[PDB]
Amino acid sequence: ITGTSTVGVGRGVLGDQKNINTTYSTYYYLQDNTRGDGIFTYDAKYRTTLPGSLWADADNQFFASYDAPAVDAHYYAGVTYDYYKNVHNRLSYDGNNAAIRSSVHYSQGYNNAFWNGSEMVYGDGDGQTFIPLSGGIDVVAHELTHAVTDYTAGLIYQNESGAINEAISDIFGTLVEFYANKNPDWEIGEDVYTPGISGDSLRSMSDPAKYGDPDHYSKRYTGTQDNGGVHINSGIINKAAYLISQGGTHYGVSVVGIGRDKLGKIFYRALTQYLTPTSNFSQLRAAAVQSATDLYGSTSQEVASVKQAFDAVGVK
Amino acid sequence: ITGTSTVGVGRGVLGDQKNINTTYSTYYYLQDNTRGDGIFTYDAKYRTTLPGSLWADADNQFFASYDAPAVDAHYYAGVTYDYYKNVHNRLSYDGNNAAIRSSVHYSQGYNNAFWNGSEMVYGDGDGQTFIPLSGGIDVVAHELTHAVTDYTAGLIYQNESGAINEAISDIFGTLVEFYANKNPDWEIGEDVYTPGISGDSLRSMSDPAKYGDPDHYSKRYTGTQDNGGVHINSGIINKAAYLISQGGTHYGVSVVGIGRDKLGKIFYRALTQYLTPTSNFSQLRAAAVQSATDLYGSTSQEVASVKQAFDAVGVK
Ligand SMILES: [Ca+2]
Ligand SMILES: [Ca+2]
Ligand SMILES: [Ca+2]
Ligand SMILES: [Ca+2]
Ligand SMILES: [Ca+2]
Ligand SMILES: [Ca+2]
Ligand SMILES: [Ca+2]
Ligand SMILES: [Ca+2]
Ligand SMILES: [Zn+2]
Ligand SMILES: [Zn+2]
Repeated sequence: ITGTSTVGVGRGVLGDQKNINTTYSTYYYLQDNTRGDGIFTYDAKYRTTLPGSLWADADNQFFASYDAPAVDAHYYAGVTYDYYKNVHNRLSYDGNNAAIRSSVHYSQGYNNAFWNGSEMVYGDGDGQTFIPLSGGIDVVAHELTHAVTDYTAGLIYQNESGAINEAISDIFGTLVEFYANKNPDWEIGEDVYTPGISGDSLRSMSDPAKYGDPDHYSKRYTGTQDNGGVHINSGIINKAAYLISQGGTHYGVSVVGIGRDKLGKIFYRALTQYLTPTSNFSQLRAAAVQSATDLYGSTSQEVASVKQAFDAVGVK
Repeated sequence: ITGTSTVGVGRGVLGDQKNINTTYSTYYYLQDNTRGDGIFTYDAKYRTTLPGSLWADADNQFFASYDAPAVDAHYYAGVTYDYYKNVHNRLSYDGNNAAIRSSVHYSQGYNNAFWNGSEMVYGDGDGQTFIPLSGGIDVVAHELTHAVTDYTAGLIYQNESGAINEAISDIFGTLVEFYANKNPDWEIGEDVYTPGISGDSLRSMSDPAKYGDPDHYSKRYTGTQDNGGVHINSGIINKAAYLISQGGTHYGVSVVGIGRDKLGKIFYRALTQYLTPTSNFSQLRAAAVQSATDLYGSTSQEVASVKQAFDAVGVK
């Protein structure tokens, strides 16, 4: 819409109050004109037709419980855009300030959220397994990172390349959660998963086996479910990335951590310069080593820690 | 695009030559201005970003092997629009002549095709399990019927309502295949599935158990895979619809067939007037009986055959 840029206030899914960028033109819309070509949030009104209607509000205050998922989708797309711009100098997901669109209230009792190739879609959850999925900043950033991957490496969504695609989304989702300093951790989806159980999450990067996912290449899933294990086999790369960052000893192999910032620079470089649509785990290892070499020198500690981490999860 | 409407010629996936509606404006585009607000076909160029580029061609002749999937997506969306308009008086999927958009060459070796809530997406297959999926008119019509369902009943995509949603798509996909008189049958996907094996298909409506899907409510799948069995449990409704149309005796129960035309009028009415997002199989049976009653009278043979068919598959 064409209108005047302004700032409204609301409450997110977890009850926290935040300011959000809106646009006024008769109604106040969730349209943020301060980032790129804009961030737009739509109401899918419990249907599956997309994108739905651009979210319109009469008084620029979003404290209704129906508003909550929209406030967080809109705000956490802004935080994720800021992370990529400020940290990696990337303007939106295509590198050219493409508009970011999200729809909330998709379907009824839908326990998922996804990037569909053109926009973000968030279910409200069934209220038992999940609450509205845009309340999790790592979920929002995980999904928006699939848009980045689609425009750069183009990793296909199955077998080892799909597992890399999922891991890259977990890694950057977690780095955005640390960037916003929102009670950060190495788990995925813990703010919106099972409201009735404390302490769990959908997946763990620090210990993937907690939830039964593999933490070593010898335990990888080889069947056909889950598009050849894209959500399952991503545990192997998540654990490598946690070790590169944090260090540790894993199956016998000791890794010195180099921190989150360098982890993010190495993987971002590997993703935008060396990975291709059919890259497998062994070519991820080569790409990460080459990236760390480009950035820090072939005899750095950074290169040595990337090698040790992939050796620790059995990826040669 | 704005340009002059014209007609081009090409070859589809199976090698058949057909005329297609195009638009000229420097290049010839796959843009059909003769149906509703238009039918538009895009090239996703082996990526997953959608919709891709509107398909442009220099000389209005589409005989290259890269063109084939586009010719058939474009042409078979036109046939499906014509079926719904001519048979059911429905203008496009929203009933208001919404533009129909499709992208072909999505990803690499992708063995599927789907309606994503805003447009059709077709993989090229891996060449072993499938060939480009827009070569199957029942696949194209199956997916475009999810758009109709989304705008009318709004059946959620899981458990029994998702199974109904899938069956409704198989039924109408099959009726469009009979309307175009394209070697018609009651199987789904046989023109594009496994190029190396003759005679098989993805699913069968006349005998779902051929491929292991249930043909009776007592054999339904009750686990969590496939969103609670939406592609598996649709066999129960597919068999009922085949019996209503064709007649037969099934587990003890005899059904007099009333034909395809009445099958289509009954289910179309049930879908647009009585089903809701959470309808289950028993409420489908009530909706189909009420529809047949509205159309033919409570003491017709048509009402009696709908009851016998649902009784034959164990749905009360
Ligand atoms: Ca308000
Ligand atoms: Ca956290
Ligand atoms: Ca987290
Ligand atoms: Ca929990
Ligand atoms: Ca040509
Ligand atoms: Ca056929
Ligand atoms: Ca068929
Ligand atoms: Ca075959
Ligand atoms: Zn993902
Ligand atoms: Zn379907």
